[PDB]
Amino acid sequence: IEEGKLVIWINGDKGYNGLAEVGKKFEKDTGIKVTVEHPDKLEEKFPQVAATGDGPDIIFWAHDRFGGYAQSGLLAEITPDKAFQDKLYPFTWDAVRYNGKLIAYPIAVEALSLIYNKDLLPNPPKTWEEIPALDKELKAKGKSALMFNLQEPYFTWPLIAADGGYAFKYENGKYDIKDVGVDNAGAKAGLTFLVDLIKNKHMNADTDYSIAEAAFNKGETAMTINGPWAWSNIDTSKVNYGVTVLPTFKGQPSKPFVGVLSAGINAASPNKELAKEFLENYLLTDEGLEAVNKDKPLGAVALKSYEEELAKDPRIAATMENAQKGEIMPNIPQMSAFWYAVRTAVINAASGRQTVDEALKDAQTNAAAHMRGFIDYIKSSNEQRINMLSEALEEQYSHHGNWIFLQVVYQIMRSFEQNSDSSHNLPPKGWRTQFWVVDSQFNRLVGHSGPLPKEGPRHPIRYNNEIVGWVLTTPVERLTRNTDINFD
Repeated sequence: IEEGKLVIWINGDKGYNGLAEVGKKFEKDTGIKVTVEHPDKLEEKFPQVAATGDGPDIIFWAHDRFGGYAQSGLLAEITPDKAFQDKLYPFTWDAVRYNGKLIAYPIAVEALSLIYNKDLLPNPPKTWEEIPALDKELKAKGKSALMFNLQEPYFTWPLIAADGGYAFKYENGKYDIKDVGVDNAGAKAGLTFLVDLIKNKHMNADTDYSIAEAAFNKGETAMTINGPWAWSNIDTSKVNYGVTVLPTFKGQPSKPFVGVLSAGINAASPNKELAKEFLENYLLTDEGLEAVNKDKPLGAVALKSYEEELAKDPRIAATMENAQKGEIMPNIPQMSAFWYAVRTAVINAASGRQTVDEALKDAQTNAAAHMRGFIDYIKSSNEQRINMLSEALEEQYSHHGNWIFLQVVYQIMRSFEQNSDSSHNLPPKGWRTQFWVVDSQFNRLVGHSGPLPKEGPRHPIRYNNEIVGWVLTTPVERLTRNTDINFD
C-alpha cells in the first residue's frame, strides 16, 4: 500500500461520484492523490486483500451486524478528540466501538419505522397495547389496522425484544454467547402480544412481505412496518402516508435492527493520519455529506450538523429516532441458523401449532445448540491448525537441528501443507487462537509477542532423546481477551 495517497473503497450502489468529489477537494488542497474505487464484492474482498499491496486506505461498508472487521484485526483504532465526538450522536459511536476502542466513523444510519396512512389514520398509535382497539374501529370501514411481514424475525423481533428479549446478554463490553435470552420474560411477553393479535382476529398469521406491502400501497390497511427502501413506492400510489416511531410495548421502545454506513481506516494503511484528516475535515462535514447525498441519498446521517437539516423531512427524522433505541447485533458467523430457530418459533406460536412458552423454549435450546456446534468447529479447526504447525516444526527441526531458521512461520506451514497435499480451511477470520513457539528453556523464538500464557495447550518438539521446544497455543475461550465475545 503506497504512502502519500488515499485509496478509498465504497460500494457501487452508494454515492461513489459524490464521494469522489469530496476526494477532488482534498486533492485540491493537499496535493495528495485520492482515488475512489467501487470494486465488485468489496465486502468479501476487503478481508482477503487488506494486508497486501492492493488494500484500500479507507473502506465504506454498509452493515447490519457489528464487530466483524474489527475482530479480524483489520481496522485501525480511530482517534477523534472529544470535540469531534460531539459533532455526532452518542449511540452511533457505540455502533462503531469494538471492545472499548472506536474502530470506524459512523456516516449514515438506518432502521425500521412505523408507516401509516394519514387519511385512514391521522393519528398513529404511540403504543402497541392500544392497537387492537384501533383495529375494530376500522375493520368497520372495510380496512385493517396494521399489516407487516410476520414471517421474518427482522420484523417481529423489535416487538419481542422491547420488553427484554435479547439474542446474547451483553455485560462488561462483551457478548455472552452461552447466555441466550430468547426465552425470558420479556421474550414471552412480546411474542404473546403478537400471537394474541392473530387469535383475536386482528392480524393474519400468514402475513408476509408481499401481502402487507400490496395492501398498504393499495389503501387496504392503515399501518405497515418497513424501512426507507419502501417509501419511493408509496410515493407512486397516492396514499398520503407518514412515517414515525415504532409503538412502545409495556412502555419500552421497539428495538429494530440498526444498520450503519461506516468508514474505517485499514489497519495496514501507512496513511492513517492522512485518512483521519480526510474523514474528519472533508467528508464528515455538511458540504461533504451533501455531496454524496446528491449522488445517492444517505437517509439519516450521524453528523448532527447535517441531520438537523435533513430531518426537515420527518420520515428521515423517524428513521433516526427508531435507531437510537434499536439493536446493535454482533457479527458472529452462521447467525442465520440462530434466527432460524427464532423464526420457526414465531411461525408456530402464531400457527397455534405450539404455545408461546414452548415454542420459545424450543428456540432457546436450538439456538443454543447451534452455538455449541459452532464453537465445536471453531475449536476443532484451531486444533487442526496447531497440530499441523507442530508436525511442520517437528520436521523442520529434524532437518536443521537447531532453531536458527526461526514471519517465516507461515511459510513453514504453507510449505508443509503443500508437500503433504493437505487441504484444510483456517477458522473464520477473527476466531483464531494465538500461538507462540519457544525453545526448551521457554525462550520466545516466534510469538505474537505478548507475555506467553502461563498454562494452556502446548506441544513438545522432539529431537534426539530430548525435548527442544514447545508450540504454545490457547483454549478457544481465551479469545475473550481480544474480542467482544465471552464463552461463559
